[PDB]
Amino acid sequence: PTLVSALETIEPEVLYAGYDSSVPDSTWRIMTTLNMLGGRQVIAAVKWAKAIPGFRNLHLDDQMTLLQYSWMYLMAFALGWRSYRQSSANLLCFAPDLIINEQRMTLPDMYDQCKHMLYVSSELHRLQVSYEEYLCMKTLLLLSSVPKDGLKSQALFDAIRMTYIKELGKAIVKREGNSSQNSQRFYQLTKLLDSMHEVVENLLNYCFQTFLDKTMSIEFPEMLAEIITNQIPKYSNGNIKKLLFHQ
Amino acid sequence: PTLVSALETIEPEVLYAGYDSSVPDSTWRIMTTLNMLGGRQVIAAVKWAKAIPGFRNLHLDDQMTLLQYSWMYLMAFALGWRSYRQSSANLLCFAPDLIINEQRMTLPDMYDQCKHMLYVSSELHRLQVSYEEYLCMKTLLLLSSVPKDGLKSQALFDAIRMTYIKELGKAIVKREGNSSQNSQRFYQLTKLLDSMHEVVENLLNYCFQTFLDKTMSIEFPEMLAEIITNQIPKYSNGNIKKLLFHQK
Ligand SMILES: CN(C)c1ccc([C@H]2C[C@@]3(C)[C@@H](CC[C@@]3(O)C#CC(C)(C)C)[C@@H]3CCC4=CC(=O)CCC4=C32)cc1
Ligand SMILES: CN(C)c1ccc([C@H]2C[C@@]3(C)[C@@H](CC[C@@]3(O)C#CC(C)(C)C)[C@@H]3CCC4=CC(=O)CCC4=C32)cc1
Repeated sequence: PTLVSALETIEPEVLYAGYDSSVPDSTWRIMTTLNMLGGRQVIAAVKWAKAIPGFRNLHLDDQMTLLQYSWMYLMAFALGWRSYRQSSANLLCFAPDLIINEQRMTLPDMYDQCKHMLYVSSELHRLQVSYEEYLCMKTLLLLSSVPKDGLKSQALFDAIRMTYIKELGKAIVKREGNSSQNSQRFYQLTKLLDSMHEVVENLLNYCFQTFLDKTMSIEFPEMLAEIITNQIPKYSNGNIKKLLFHQ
Repeated sequence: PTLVSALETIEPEVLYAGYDSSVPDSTWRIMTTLNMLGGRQVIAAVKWAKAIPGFRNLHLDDQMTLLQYSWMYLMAFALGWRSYRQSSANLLCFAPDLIINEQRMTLPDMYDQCKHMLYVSSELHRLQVSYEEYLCMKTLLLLSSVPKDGLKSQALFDAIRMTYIKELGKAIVKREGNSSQNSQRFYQLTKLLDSMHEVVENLLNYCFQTFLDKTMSIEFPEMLAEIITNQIPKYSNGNIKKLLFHQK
């Protein structure tokens, strides 16, 4: 079987919010439900990441580092895709029973962040992104940030990253053809992945409740998910090589 | 020692939010902090209620019922007092490091509820409520709702309620004097306690995530705080005698 179809099978079922819409709107209840959903999304993200080809073959300290940097990248990109595939970048589709209109979030500080999240769906809409392109792109967001000093299994990471870069290229070829059109498209899609660093920096700034200097050296996925969930870690930019396709 | 000074000693130390105000405002972070604070306030409310004279002498099924009805009454009244004593009913003073301005909560659904909470502080400000009056009044809010069929230790409850009514009367006398002025004041303070039923009905409607018909008969009473916190229970009005000093 193809590497895209392996990424397609491991992609989880959509989570439902468990939210009553027939009752009158309570912003307290929405935010409570979002927090419960976000915790469940981190369980699903870690489970997904461990099923990615190549990821298991890395060192466990490398595996737990990548997920610590990349959890918000994955959730916010997937949010972009769902919002794109449902409403066409008008509504924030957190779950099928928890769709938030932008005009509902009237507060400037909340509105500002909804724009950052809607930017991802807008660009997915603008570039008319394929489901196979999304799958490769999402895998590259797991592999988008590295420690400054470096990983333990650094040479294997590079080879894992470059094969998923090639797999994005393969997903571009299936659209139509022409070397000019493909190169330009590969530019556009990598420019979006680059811009996710600036998107996530805002979203993390908004919600983080613990600042750490370096990554925590965790071994086990049951521990990891609880560490991310309870304290919502922001790791300092000085010790992260944020990988970019373009300067 | 006097019954007011017993209520004064058992009154807990003010909880701090653990919130950084020097950073720019995130409404996500405020609401996260409020949820953590609200859980801690329920631990304190149950601990307080068990230390009230008379309350321990009731049946455990009566004790667990009163706290199930009255938890939001206690927290929202205390919120009113802190907001009164700190900002003079302009700001919602959830904790000393988590003071929320009404103009900050621009959303209509959030604004509407902030007005309900600010009403309590406004009335405490208007009536110039003493700290001893607040303490008796807050004790009566624990004893403000009863099941329709009734409590097990119902005659003892009535005597516990009526002594705390008399203790409010004693706290009124310490202000100045005159039988006319006291009676009128006792009217005004009981009218506030009556209006807390309508306040709490709104606040519960806004935040409840489990609707139950009757009160839960809990088996390990220490579990109560966790039951209130995790599910945020609203109990149906049909099976509650909401006690009022004056009917409507
Ligand atoms: C337990 N943890 C750790 C957690 C808690 C909650 C979440 C939210 C709320 C976040 C953090 C938001 C980013 C800024 C935020 O604070 C917000 C918000 C508004 C809407 C403006 C209220 C984020 C976007 C990605 C996402 C996708 C989704 O499918 C559902 C959740 C989700 C969120 C994420 C993680
Ligand atoms: C899970 N638990 C056990 C819990 C969680 C959180 C709380 C809040 C938030 C509530 C429910 C609010 C009433 C409507 C609400 O949802 C709100 C709100 C706005 C500000 C509009 C965002 C309530 C008022 C009393 C109170 C006093 C206080 O010292 C601190 C908290 C507090 C609250 C109460 C209980």
